[PDB]
Amino acid sequence: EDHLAKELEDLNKWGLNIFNVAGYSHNRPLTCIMYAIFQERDLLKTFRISSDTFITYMMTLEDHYHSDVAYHNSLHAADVAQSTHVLLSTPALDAVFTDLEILAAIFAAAIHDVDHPGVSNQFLINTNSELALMYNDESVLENHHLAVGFKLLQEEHCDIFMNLTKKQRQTLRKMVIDMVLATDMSKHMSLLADLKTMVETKKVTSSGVLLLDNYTDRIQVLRNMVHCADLSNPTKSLELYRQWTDRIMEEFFQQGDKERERGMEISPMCDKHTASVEKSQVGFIDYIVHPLWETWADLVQPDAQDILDTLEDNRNWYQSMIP
Ligand SMILES: CCCc1nc(C)c2c(=O)nc(-c3cc(S(=O)(=O)N4CCN(CC)CC4)ccc3OCC)[nH]n12
Ligand SMILES: [Mg+2]
Ligand SMILES: [Zn+2]
Repeated sequence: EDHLAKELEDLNKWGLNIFNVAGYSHNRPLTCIMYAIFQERDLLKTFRISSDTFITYMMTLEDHYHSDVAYHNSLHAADVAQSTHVLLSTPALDAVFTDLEILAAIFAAAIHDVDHPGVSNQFLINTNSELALMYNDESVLENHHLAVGFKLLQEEHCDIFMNLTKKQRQTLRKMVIDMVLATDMSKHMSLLADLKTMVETKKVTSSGVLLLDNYTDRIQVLRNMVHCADLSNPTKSLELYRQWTDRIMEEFFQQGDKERERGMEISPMCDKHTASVEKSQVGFIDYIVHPLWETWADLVQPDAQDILDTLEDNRNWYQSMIP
């Protein structure tokens, strides 16, 4: 409708309000936003992806995100997808990626939490759940999001990559597995370290653009691009960030309550009777989100400064909410 088109004017912008597109699209923010991104970037025409097939697939994907999970639902997938879309347009990475690398990064963004049960890897491992027995305790959820994501391409009327060559499906697949497995938080300190090495030897050509020799370097930036996108919540406007914070904290406290009914040890932050939301956001930003984004800002100097300033204002806001 009208309100939806006005809200979509900010598609290429960090300030887009995905909460508002969710309301104007009959709660189909992922289908909605992915259709917009794919059209704007001409991915449908480029890869001969039928509009019909694409909607069918995105709708089914969207239905695999549980709407009863407070944070990890299709709204979150849509926010990560749209943030990734904005990140691929950083001036510093202009014309560096192939359309296939762009296709892969946004496709990964969309599936990266599909069928999330609302609990963490450590909870699934500690409760001997079926998926942890299946995946041998390694990146249990991430491996599953990928399995579910790719399993839905196995029906002609849903195969969005049908018209790619065999070579492009093989490459796109490698890239997506690699990007989604990189959203596993237990790999954060390893990724951030390799990204700080990427920055130290970073090269920028005469045109103000980064030089990525070959595939190893390009996929490194892409793994990090989607990792930051997945942790982009405290870098948005204080109004969006407070809503995201209330969601994630609802999920975490829900997990602590499950942990409590079983007699398991409750992690100091999922413990609703004690945990200070405010203090845990400030520790989240200081020890994890700011180091990641400060490093991303260095790689893309100066395109991510506005994002760093917002981060430091949101942290400062949250810090002022504790006596
Ligand atoms: C206090 C909530 C902090 C918070 N706010 C936001 C917006 C987010 C967010 O997007 N993602 C993360 C987030 C943070 C961690 S963690 O490293 O901080 N950590 C969680 C707590 N446990 C058990 C005690 C140890 C590991 C793990 C997973 C997370 O979700 C990302 C998929 N946390 N987060
Ligand atoms: Mg995840
Ligand atoms: Zn996520």
